[PDB]
Amino acid sequence: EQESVKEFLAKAKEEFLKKWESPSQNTAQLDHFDRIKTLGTGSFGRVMLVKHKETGNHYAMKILDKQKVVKLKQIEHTLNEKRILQAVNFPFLVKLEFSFKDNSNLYMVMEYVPGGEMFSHLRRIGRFSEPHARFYAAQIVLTFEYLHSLDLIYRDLKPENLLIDQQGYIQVTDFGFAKRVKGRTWTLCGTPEYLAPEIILSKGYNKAVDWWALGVLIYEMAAGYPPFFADQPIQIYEKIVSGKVRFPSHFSSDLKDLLRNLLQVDLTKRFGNLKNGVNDIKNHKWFATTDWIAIYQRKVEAPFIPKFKGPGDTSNFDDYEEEEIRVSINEKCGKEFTEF
Ligand SMILES: COc1ccc(-c2nnc([C@H]3CCNC3)o2)cc1
Ligand SMILES: COc1ccc(-c2nnc([C@H]3CCNC3)o2)cc1
Repeated sequence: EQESVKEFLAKAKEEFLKKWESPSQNTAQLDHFDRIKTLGTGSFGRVMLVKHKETGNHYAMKILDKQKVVKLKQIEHTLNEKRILQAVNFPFLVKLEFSFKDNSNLYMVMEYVPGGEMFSHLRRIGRFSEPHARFYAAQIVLTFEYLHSLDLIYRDLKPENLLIDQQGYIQVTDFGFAKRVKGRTWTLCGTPEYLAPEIILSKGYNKAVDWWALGVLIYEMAAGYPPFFADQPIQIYEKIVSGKVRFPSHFSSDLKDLLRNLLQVDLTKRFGNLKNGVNDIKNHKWFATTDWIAIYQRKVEAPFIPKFKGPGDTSNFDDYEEEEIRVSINEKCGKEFTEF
C-alpha cells in the first residue's frame, strides 16, 4: 500500500488508544434536555429525539435499563459500546457527544441524523441499482478498514443500522455488539440472516465475519431481499452452512464474482481475510469506477438526498407508544456499571 495510507492508519490507532486508555465519563445529565419523540425501540432500551435546553441542538439519546441489561446478560456488551464510541473518529460513524448514568438507566447522546435508516428507503424503492449499491458499499469497506486496524470487530452490519445523512452519505449506528479483539472471540450474537457459518458452528472467529456480512448486505441492496431467509432460524442456519447461493439474472457478472468470494464458507479463502487484506476487495473489477479518496473526502455527488424539513424533523422515522423515562429513588446495579 502507499505510505500515505499506512501513515493515516498509524495516526488513527494512536488517537484511538489515547481515548481508550482514559475514557470520558459523566458529561451531562437528564434534565439538561427536553424529550420530543421516540424514534425506535429494542430489547432493553429505546432511542429518543431530544433538544438541549441551553444550545437548542438536537440529539438521538439511547436509553438502556440497567436491571434489564443484567437479566439479558449484556453488561460486558454495554460497557464495550460506550468505551468504543467515545474513542473512535471517522467520517461514516455516528458521533457520541455526551454520556452519563443515574439510579435506573445508562445514556448515550449522539448527534441526530434526520434522513432515516437505509432499511426504510430500500424497502420503499424495492432495490438499488448497482452504482447506488456500490456508493454505499465503498463507505462500508473504508469504515471496516479503519475499525479492523484498531483491532475492533463490528458484528451487527444490516440495513437498519446504516443512517442516511443530509448529504446522502452513511453514518453507522449501534455498537452494542462491537468488541476489541486481538486474535479470536466466541460469543453467539448478531441477526440470523447476517451470521457467518463459523458463528453458527460455535467456533473461535475473527474479523472475517464482518466481510461475510458485507456480502449479505451488498446482495440485499442489489436484489431487494437477503440471500438466506426462512420462517425459523434453524432453517436459515442450514442454508448459510450449505455453500450454495442463487443470484438474480439481472446481476452483472462482476457482482456475482465479488459475492462468491465474500460469501465463501471457508473463512481462510474469504476476501478480506487473505494476505492482501482489504486490497483484494478495493481492486476487484466491481469497484473499477470507484474513486476511494473522493468518497472518503465526501466529494462524490450522492445517489439521493432524503426529504426532510429541518434538523428536528422526525418524518423519516415511524410511530411508537410513548412510555415514561422513570428514575427510581434507589440506586440499582451500581457495582456492575462502575466503569460507565
Ligand atoms: C444518530 O441519530 C440516530 C437516529 C436514530 C437512531 C435509531 N432509531 N432507531 C434505532 C434502533 C431501534 C430500531 N432500529 C434501531 O436507532 C439512532 C441514531
Ligand atoms: C452455559 O454455557 C455458557 C455458554 C456461553 C456463555 C457466554 N457467551 N458469551 C458470554 C459472555 C462471556 C464472554 N463475553 C460474553 O458467556 C456462558 C455460558
